[PDB]
Amino acid sequence: VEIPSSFDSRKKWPRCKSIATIRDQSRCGSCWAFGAVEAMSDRSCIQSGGKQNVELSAVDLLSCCESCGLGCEGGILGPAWDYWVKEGIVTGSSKENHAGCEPYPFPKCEHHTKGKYPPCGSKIYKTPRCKQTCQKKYKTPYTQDKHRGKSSYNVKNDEKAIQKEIMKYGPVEAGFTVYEDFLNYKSGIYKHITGETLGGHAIRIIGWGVENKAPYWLIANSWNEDWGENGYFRIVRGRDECSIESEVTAGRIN
Ligand SMILES: *[C@H](CS(=O)(=O)c1ccccc1)[C@H](CCc1ccccc1)NC(=O)[C@H](Cc1ccccc1)NC(=O)N1CCN(C)CC1
Repeated sequence: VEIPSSFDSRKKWPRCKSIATIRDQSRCGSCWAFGAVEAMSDRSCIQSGGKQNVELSAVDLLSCCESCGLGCEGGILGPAWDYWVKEGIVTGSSKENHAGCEPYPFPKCEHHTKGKYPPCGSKIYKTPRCKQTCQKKYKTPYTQDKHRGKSSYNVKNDEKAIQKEIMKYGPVEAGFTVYEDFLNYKSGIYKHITGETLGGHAIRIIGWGVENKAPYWLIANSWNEDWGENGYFRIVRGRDECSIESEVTAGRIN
């Protein structure tokens, strides 16, 4: 009937391989776009009963959405999802996977931690141009590869509402405020104690649990599988921690 004390989208739809996928946005501020295309890829898979097994292109949205902000310099969550509805997004994997219509052009790197990939550093790339043509060897026309949703919406700033929204329809995108101490997160349930504000980050909430009495959101970051708890992090649920319950945005394919 109700909300379980714990839930994990990977556990309900494990056929949907995108749910368990951790991406890397590279030396680019495209978080806004990733949490969008990630939740959408999850939700297309979930909502069509499995028939929509696709990986949507972060670069299609990052570069072609004209009302979504500043590209590699930062974006708006609501319009991103609106772009998905009116205009749609083509397929595109990552750089080192080379798949789909418009795959990501930037290589994987380490975000505030030592790993396998070369360190990201602090340079930011210019927002790619809007292509409108697929990569040479993917033959489906750009305009035909567009996958659209039927609706976009903000979810209410409401713990229980966010929970039902995830369970019934899939992961949601959400923004939160980054304070300096987040850049030192390694594991555990994150809460802002110390540090100045640096900006906002958009991520994908996949579930929630409770670790000995302590409630949390399970969140997929997009700084590759090396950062945090194998890509994922956890943050205090229930108290609008860093406004994590304020900027929740999603939509549906039908
Ligand atoms: C992503 C956050 S990030 O992954 O932590 C990141 C990546 C790279 C560098 C720094 C941080 C982007 C970062 C934006 C940015 C780029 C370059 C220098 C500094 C910052 N953040 C966003 O895209 C956020 C998304 C967001 C919106 C609302 C609430 C919470 C998160 N949006 C954003 O920064 N802007 C500013 C530009 N604009 C027109 C509105 C959206």
